[PDB]
Amino acid sequence: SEQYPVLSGAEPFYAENGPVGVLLVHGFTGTPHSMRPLAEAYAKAGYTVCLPRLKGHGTHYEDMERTTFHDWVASVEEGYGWLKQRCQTIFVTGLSMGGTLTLYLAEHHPDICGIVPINAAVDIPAIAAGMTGGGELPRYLDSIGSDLKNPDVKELAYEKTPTASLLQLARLMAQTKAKLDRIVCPALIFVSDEDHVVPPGNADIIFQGISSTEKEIVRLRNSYHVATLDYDQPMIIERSLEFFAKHA
Ligand SMILES: *[P@](=O)(CCCN=[N+]=[N-])OCCCCCCCCCCCCCC
Repeated sequence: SEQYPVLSGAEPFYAENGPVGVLLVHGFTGTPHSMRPLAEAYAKAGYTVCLPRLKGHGTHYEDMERTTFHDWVASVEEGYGWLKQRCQTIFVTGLSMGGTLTLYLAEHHPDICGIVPINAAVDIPAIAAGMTGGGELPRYLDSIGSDLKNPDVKELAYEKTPTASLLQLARLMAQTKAKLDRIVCPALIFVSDEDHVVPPGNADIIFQGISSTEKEIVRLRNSYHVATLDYDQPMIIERSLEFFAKHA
């Protein structure tokens, strides 16, 4: 029900190739742009890929305000279902809330062959901190600045963040965190040492909470939050390809 046009570079991306699929999920207020280089690299290597645009994302923040986390889940379920028609083995990877949605999916779908969450969020104390300051909360908050080490990169993201959406995110994370123990599939967890948006300790929470026997944390020493576009991008791609091949 978006009323604004999809921004250039924020379109969903599909590639139909082999019988192994990768679903790529972008983050909160973010767009497919943050995940596109990964998507193209995986498609080139012969994977069928689906990079959806989350409902209310990549248009305008007014559109986002109307959406709930169930809408964002539905956008990822559509992508999953699209892969399931073309693929017998499926991996899911995501940045930030895209990582949260990756964990969410694996909690609901045991058939998922492996997950690659990247700076995934299950606990962001800054949200409660902003809600408890005593002041009237604006309907729309000025968004946190783009967090990248590479100075020449610009994340495509909303300049304002609806308060309603932030509350929706907090609810999504709370449920996702609570059910981490349902995940048993292999997990490759990337975390930026210097993430100024999602506390790096989230990676430890996820690592300890999931029940997976095959799990690993890989630390990114040359990236901030938006690692998929940052200096460690080629290593993320290389390590993920290794992970997919090992489990495909
Ligand atoms: P990821 O999904 C990447 C999106 C880029 N960051 N943003 N936004 O991050 C998920 C969590 C969103 C950032 C959490 C910080 C929000 C803190 C604001 C709380 C309200 C304070 C205003 C008074």
